[PDB]
Amino acid sequence: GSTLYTESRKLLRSWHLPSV
Repeated sequence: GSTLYTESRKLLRSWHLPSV
């Protein structure tokens, strides 16, 4: 669910730290 999906995106996108 987006609600939780979006939150996860923030966390996930957090790791992606290195956009390299």
